[PDB]
Amino acid sequence: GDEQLAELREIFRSFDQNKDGSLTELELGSLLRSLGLKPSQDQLDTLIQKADRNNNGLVEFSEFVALVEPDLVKCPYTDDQLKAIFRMFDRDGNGYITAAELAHSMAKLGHALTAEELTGMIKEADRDGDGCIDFQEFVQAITSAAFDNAWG
Ligand SMILES: [Ca+2]
Ligand SMILES: [Ca+2]
Ligand SMILES: [Ca+2]
Ligand SMILES: [Ca+2]
Repeated sequence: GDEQLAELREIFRSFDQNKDGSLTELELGSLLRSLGLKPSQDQLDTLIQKADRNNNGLVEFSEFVALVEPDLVKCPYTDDQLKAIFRMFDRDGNGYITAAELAHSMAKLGHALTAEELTGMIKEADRDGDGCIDFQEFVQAITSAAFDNAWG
């Protein structure tokens, strides 16, 4: 049921004093205390480490629902469509999106990124740490971000 999703995002925005869309250490601990859970800085942190998939440092609604109900955060597209888009991005078609390909693509997209913005897009979407982005990390990234724009 998506009404469950709705109530969860409402609780989120309530405990998100900053309304930036991401929960911090203090807000996560305060929510968990609101539900009557004594969180140790250790628990609070292990939790953050279990959810922060983009390594941002803050827990976003997608990460929250991913720690809680893994398959509730569901992809809005299909693997064939996302494969077409990943082909659009990986121009050399080697199966990996380099920072060069990502920058050239975002340039075609009129998004004049900076070295720091591209580093963040890689540091956020790259999981296996090779510096590029394969199709699995690509789908992870777009599904985590699409789910955020749907419920934020
Ligand atoms: Ca926050
Ligand atoms: Ca995060
Ligand atoms: Ca490439
Ligand atoms: Ca990678």
